[PDB]
Amino acid sequence: AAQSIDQLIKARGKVYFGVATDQNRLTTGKNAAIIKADFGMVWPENSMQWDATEPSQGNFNFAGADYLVNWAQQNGKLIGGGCLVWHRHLPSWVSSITDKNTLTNVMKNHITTLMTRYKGKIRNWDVVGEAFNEDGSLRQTVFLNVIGEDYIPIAFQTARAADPNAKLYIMDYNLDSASYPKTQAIVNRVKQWRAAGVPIDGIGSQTHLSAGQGAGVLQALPLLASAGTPEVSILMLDVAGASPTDYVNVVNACLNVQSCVGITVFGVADPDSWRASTTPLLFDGNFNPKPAYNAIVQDLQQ
Ligand SMILES: O=[N+]([O-])c1ccc2nn[nH]c2c1
Repeated sequence: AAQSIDQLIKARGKVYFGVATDQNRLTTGKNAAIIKADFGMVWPENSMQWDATEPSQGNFNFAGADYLVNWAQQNGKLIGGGCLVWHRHLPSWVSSITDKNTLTNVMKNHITTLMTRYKGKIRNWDVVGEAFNEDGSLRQTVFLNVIGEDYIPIAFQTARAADPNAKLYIMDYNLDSASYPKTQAIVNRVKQWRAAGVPIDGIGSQTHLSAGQGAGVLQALPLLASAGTPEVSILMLDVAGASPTDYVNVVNACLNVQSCVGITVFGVADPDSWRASTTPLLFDGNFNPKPAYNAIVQDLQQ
């Protein structure tokens, strides 16, 4: 039987090798079996996003998120949650809010309700996602436009109050190159926020790579770590082509960075990827471990 990359990465001092999933993955294919055997943390693919959890103001949908949380607890898995404040999965009703006080309270209520429901059960909460433009300026989302840049500090202070046990993360993508301005920009702003006591515990890099981009993460992840958060993480990892070299490079970036607590892949098997044509995950369409998985196993040998 294949070795567990979660157990192997733990044996090297890390916290987890995780995977995104949800109810209908756990009831189909071989996902439940693979997650039970080989992964140590689960994230909700969709079921904790805003459009899934608060489809109208103050009215929440927790059946799907509850299923995942329960399954994780039944199978001794750590749980990540998110994203609490993210423009991409925002219902239209949030986008129409124009009053600063209203959106602030709406955003706080969304954060507090989700985090309170799972209080003490969630290791990591991704509180703010994709807040940056590619040039490193702040993305002009409804939260920035209506609340202003204080929405990020407010989001994290609210999260800390709701569940002090959780590690609070900001996440973004295209943080994979140390020379890309987005990567330095998130570092700059997180240093500034943490100097102001904002409880940003982690930076999570949503790592969607093209073939050959794994090597650059060996420099970009330490740069993210230079922001001084207690933790950084690789999130939503997938790699077009799934070359062993790309994946092992990302893993060794994690191993190289003392503050990097672990890695989360963006699904179990290729056909369930949002870019399945690029066969970018660690298991194929027959749920067989791919060369990249075996290479991670060998790279993590002690
Ligand atoms: O690391 N992930 O795969 C993952 C999936 C969904 C999320 N929502 N917020 N953060 C997330 C991370």
